[PDB]
Amino acid sequence: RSGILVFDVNETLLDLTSLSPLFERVFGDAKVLREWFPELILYSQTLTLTGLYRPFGEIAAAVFEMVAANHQAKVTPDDIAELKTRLTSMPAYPDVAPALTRLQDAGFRLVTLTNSAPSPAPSPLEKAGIASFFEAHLTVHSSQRFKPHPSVYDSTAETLGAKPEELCMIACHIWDTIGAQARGWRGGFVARPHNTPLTLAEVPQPDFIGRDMGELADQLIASL
Amino acid sequence: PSRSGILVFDVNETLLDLTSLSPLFERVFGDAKVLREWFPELILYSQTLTLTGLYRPFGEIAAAVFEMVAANHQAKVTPDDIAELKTRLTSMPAYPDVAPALTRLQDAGFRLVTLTNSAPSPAPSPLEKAGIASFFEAHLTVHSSQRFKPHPSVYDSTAETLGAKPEELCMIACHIWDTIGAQARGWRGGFVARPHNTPLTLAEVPQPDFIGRDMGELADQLIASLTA
Repeated sequence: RSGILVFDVNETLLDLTSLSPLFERVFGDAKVLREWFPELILYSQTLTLTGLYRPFGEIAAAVFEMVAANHQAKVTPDDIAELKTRLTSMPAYPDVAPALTRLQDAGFRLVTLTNSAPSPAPSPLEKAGIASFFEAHLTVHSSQRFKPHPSVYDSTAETLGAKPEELCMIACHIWDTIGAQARGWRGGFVARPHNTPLTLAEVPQPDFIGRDMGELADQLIASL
Repeated sequence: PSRSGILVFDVNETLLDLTSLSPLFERVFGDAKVLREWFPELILYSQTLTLTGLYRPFGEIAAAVFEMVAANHQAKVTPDDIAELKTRLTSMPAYPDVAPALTRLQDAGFRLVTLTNSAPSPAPSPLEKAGIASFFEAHLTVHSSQRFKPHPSVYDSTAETLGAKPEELCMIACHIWDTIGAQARGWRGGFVARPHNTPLTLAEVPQPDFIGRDMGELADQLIASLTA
């Protein structure tokens, strides 16, 4: 191939529903995961737009505390440490290693790009035992701005020496595929639970959609 | 004191009651609490469009995000549900604490204006329907700029339009992202703690200058402090 596939990590490759027990316990309702996560992405974009930056994991903790205060749910230091443990150790979906193997076989290069900032080894993908598929692990940290800011995609292309037509952003987050496609990359959307494309005039739809990573990999392979 | 302060108010949720949408969520999702998942999804995507150079009117995003959240919950949505969303979003009633607080603020010498993500519509506006538009000297929106809060241009263009300096301006909202947006521009931020909104405590992030649990308590604080 000449294609480069750029993957989001948490939720896209690693199972975000592994956080459900923390929400079930603190909130009495595991479904609060789906209010906390968009609040987190909301505030990461607020900092970006307003010219502020803190590491993504810090924002995740601060937003967990805020969502807890909104529900009048008590939160301890142990809960926050458990949040950190879980957020940084999500297990790989079982469809991932099979799909990545097949993409590697078909000649695609594989890299990661995350809102999470670099941290000491082992990384989430190393803990999940799938870091080895990837040639490089990139983050937003050098941009000091979060997705979908254009600089995060542009600097990633620059870093890799790749043209937009050669890059595909793979994510279960429609905000991430919109961000990459606005810069001329392709977007490949994996429909992990609780993610659906936004059907809105003038909003680009993903170039490729799969219900799981194997089905997405199918489509990327067929596209040549 | 001869005040010169200009109080710029967010409209929906801040002045007008967002929980008037609860029956629509109760019906579509079987759970009114899904209001609190859809609303941050809506704000998230408005900021995404802004960051990527895209724009559609806020109410259109609001509808498309309602469809999206419904699909995520595997809940059927009909055209009647979408029409109800549009009607509800443009007809939220004023909280009882609003008119007395605005009366006190006006009588204390503050200038009052609104600034909203929502696009202009033919008259009457939501504030007009609710009967509180007359407190305000101007009603501004992001639509002509095609960029949503908290993009810095929203606040800078508002200051320019009003011929005001950041030191004279205070953004009033129950949305912490909006007070962060204004305070990043050198304005002050007045937070009203409407249900389900709490300051984000995070280093190097602006905390509101004034916090009240309702508009009366916030007005107590503005009158006491903003005397210049």
